[PDB]
Amino acid sequence: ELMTHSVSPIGYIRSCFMEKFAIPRQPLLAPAARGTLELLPPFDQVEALEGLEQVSHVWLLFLFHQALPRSLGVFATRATHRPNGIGQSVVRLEGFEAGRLWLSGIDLLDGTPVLDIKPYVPYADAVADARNGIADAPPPGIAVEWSEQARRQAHEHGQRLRQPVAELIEQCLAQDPPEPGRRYGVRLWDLDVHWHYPRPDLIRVLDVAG
Amino acid sequence: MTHSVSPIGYIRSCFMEKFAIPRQPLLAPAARGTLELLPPFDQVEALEGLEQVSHVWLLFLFHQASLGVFATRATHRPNGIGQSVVRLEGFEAGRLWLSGIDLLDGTPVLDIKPYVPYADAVADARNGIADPGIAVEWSEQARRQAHEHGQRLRQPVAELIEQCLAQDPRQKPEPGRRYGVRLWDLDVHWHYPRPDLIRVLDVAG
Ligand SMILES: C[S@@+](CC[C@H](N)C(=O)[O-])C[C@H]1O[C@@H](n2cnc3c(N)ncnc32)[C@H](O)[C@@H]1O
Ligand SMILES: C[S@@+](CC[C@H](N)C(=O)[O-])C[C@H]1O[C@@H](n2cnc3c(N)ncnc32)[C@H](O)[C@@H]1O
Repeated sequence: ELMTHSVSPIGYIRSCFMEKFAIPRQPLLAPAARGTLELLPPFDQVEALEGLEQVSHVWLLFLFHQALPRSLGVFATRATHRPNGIGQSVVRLEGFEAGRLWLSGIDLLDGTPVLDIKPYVPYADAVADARNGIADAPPPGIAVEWSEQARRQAHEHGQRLRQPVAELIEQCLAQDPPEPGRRYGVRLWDLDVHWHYPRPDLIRVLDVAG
Repeated sequence: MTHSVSPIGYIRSCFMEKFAIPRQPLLAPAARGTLELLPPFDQVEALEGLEQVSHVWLLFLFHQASLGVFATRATHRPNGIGQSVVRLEGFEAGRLWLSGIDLLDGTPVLDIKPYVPYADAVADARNGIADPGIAVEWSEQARRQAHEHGQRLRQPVAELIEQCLAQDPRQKPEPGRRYGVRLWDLDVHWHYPRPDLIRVLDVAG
């Protein structure tokens, strides 16, 4: 209470993800998860980005605006409910324009306000001797197969959106999560994707529709 | 759109000034400090599970602050937020013991995040825009002074001095000029008897 500091977004995320549900736990292994960072008036000049052409990945500090709280403690986790509500993700930088970044392998909701962009520095950010017992390894993963209709539908909508719809669906579903006959759904881009569990360890994509 | 943040705690650090803070802090394990957490984050329940994590991220405020700013880790940046990974040596109720830090004394900490190797260590990452080592020798007096102040402070003064100097705290150093840095309540003095050798002259405080 004896110190308050005010932050304002430098830009907003426009993302493939419209819901928190099927957003990957290992985002950088979902490289088809694409999105853009639309930068705000004073940070939209190309000069604020000069040099990023030689950096592959960037950190984004952002606000968990849809995370609406100290058995693990909050500071031992990467949970979205935190005392100052700030997130941090490293995403691949595919390219950039004047007031726009093209991002890949994101774990960010659509409409995420971004407070900062930091270049990933391997000698400082990749700690080889780091060990995390609660982490250890990315999530296990599930096999994904396609109905013939869904494969064709993902291809059509992929050509329409100019997005790798099929790969994103496959990469998101290999995580996910129950019932064997139930079809589940997620909104990706402007699409509704439906799937089910023909076997406890196999997901089958049913249909992709706008 | 405005959002307000307040510190969860403040850093108590060995570094009182920006100069000679190592450019690779995690290779300076004697760069020690603590994070004193304020209430309601003083309760140990907020830290349960940290016993199995080696390193931690600290989001903090740069309270004492032709590449683009977003292409750098500069301390003068929009919203003024820093991000550092430090080794976690231990934790008690409202205190974290940190090692290999690059943070000024009195820095407000906004968040604590566990370092997750599979998510934070990008093996195929590449950074061209980002930016060696020098030999260090000691005068007998400075060796004795660093040890005495280390026992008084209960801090590894001699190791921190050597670890900071070994990264060449530096555009060219003059041969007759004395250079120095404040560490804790000490003023450490050295010079360059040769362009590839640092000699520690004195430790005072
Ligand atoms: C456990 S978090 C880790 C996020 C980030 N890598 C970090 O460590 O700060 C992963 C969840 O972030 C959530 N998320 C992403 N953007 C969000 C937002 N804008 N508001 C609330 N939650 C969000 C998604 O649901 C995603 O599954
Ligand atoms: C180039 S910065 C990077 C800091 C952080 N690892 C990051 O990437 O955001 C490292 C420098 O920050 C400065 N520094 C540390 N604490 C500071 C503070 N509290 N306010 C302003 N500068 C600080 C010192 O010059 C330190 O060597």
